[PDB]
Amino acid sequence: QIRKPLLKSSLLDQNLTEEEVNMKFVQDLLNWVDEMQVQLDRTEWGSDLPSVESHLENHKNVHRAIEEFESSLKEAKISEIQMTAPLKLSYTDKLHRLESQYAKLLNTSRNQERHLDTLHNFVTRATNELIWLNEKEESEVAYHAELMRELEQKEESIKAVQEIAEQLLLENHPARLTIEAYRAAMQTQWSWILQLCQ
Repeated sequence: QIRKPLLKSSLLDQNLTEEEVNMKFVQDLLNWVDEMQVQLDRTEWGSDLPSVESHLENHKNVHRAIEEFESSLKEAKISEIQMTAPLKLSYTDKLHRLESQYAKLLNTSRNQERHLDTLHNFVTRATNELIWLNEKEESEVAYHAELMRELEQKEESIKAVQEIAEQLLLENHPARLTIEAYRAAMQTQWSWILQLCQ
């Protein structure tokens, strides 16, 4: 799902001058950063646990690639020294644009990484609660006493997932939709389970 930035070496048996390759190089790098920013803008969060895992993992690899991309940024940086008039002015320009563009993703990649993270935690947690709740349908429904005691404990722990969602929403999580979805589903089922025992 992602390409390696091109290796200077790959341009040898092409004949052009040291500087001439530097120019292609910095350009391919610029291109890399562009196409990586689109993919990223395009990013999806997922609306259930499996899909969240999936986007999360997918994004692991995207982020990793963005981080290793630094070696090539450094090569571009140090290449300016090899540059000369006439091509130098053009090169510095591209390098500086690259430096800046690259900073933007990788600042974007990081946010997206932390967002996927919090999302994954939250969805795990609401899922598990919802599982508990759903199988308590059984169970209750099919003591006394120790039951209404159990419910009192789950509240603390439910009451808690709720405070997470509240928080993540207040923070305006990009996956605000799916978070609210889990939050309300959980609170709905809880509310009903309670209403069974009364």
